[PDB]
Amino acid sequence: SVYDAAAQLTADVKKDLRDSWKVIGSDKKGNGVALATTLFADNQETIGYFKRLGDVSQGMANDKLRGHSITLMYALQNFIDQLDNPDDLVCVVEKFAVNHITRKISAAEFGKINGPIKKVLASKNFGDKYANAWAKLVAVVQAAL
Amino acid sequence: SVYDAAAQLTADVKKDLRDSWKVIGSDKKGNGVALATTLFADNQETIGYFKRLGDVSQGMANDKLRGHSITLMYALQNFIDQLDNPDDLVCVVEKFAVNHITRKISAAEFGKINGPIKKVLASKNFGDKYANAWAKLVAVVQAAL
Ligand code: HEM
Ligand code: HEM
Repeated sequence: SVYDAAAQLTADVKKDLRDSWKVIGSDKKGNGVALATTLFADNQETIGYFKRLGDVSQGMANDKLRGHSITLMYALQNFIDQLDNPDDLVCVVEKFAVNHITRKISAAEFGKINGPIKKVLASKNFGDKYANAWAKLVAVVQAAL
Repeated sequence: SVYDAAAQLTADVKKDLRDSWKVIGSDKKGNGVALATTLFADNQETIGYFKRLGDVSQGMANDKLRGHSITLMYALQNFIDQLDNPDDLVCVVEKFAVNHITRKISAAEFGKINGPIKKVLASKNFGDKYANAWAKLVAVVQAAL
């Protein structure tokens, strides 16, 4: 199933993911925080999962939130690095899903991250072409939830 | 405390961490698996915490072990990347400590990774000077457990 979702990651999709990540991943703290705060802004209900982070309205200045946002970017870094080897991509995605499954985060709930990603990409001038490529990567993760 | 331990990362310690990581981090899968397998071999008592991974002796052939090993290296990548900013290093270490605290991994238990790190470093011609620098970084995590 995850192997099948990974099949949608064509040469063109992997190329756009890599090119866009070259920029997005160059500032993990700034964009990581951008992603997290955008998620909470567009889907306030997702905040229910982050009680531990405390006052998320503080954004960047919130040490726990900042700590989570930076760390989040390294999971994406991991995924991008494994793109050329489906066997490694799959084992890394399934490993990643373990804790999110335990948190009872469904594929549908996880899919809510697509909006914030599209926005973060757009702030760096990466159009729909790139947003669609990223949604396909997220779909691989969704297949594991 | 974690804030006092982070202050122990002096100029040269950070430099040695970077120079050695430049090589060790070049092959996250190979070195990540070597690190994990060495831990289980030298400290079989720690295998109990990794029941979900299955037969850990299969090494590279064990998909779950390979997934965990690769992912492990990205946490180290994170720490190295935050060396410039103590505030970020700390929030990233505290974030990392959460799940390990939940598994009841004590500071003394975590410290068992020092052996495997020393050996992997040694396999790449990096001596005690470097093993000691890494022990200091590990001490930062131990302070948060
Ligand atoms: C592309 C999107 C995402 C990435 C790359 C990502 C990455 C991560 C990483 C690396 C961690 C730390 C390791 C762990 O505990 O699993 C984490 C923690 C967590 N994630 Fe995800 N995640 C994503 C989306 C989501 C979404 C959509 C939710 C829920 C609506 C979610 C909820 C959580 C929670 C609650 C934690 C624990 C936070 C804490 O207490 O520090 N994640 N995630
Ligand atoms: C250099 C040291 C280490 C690093 C960088 C590291 C890294 C990680 C990462 C990134 C994860 C995935 C996220 C999470 O679930 O928290 C993890 C999982 C885990 N770690 Fe650590 N860890 C280290 C040492 C240890 C040690 C020494 C133990 C215990 C003796 C330990 C026990 C665990 C366990 C049981 C898991 C879950 C494995 C699974 O079910 O997939 N870790 N660690």
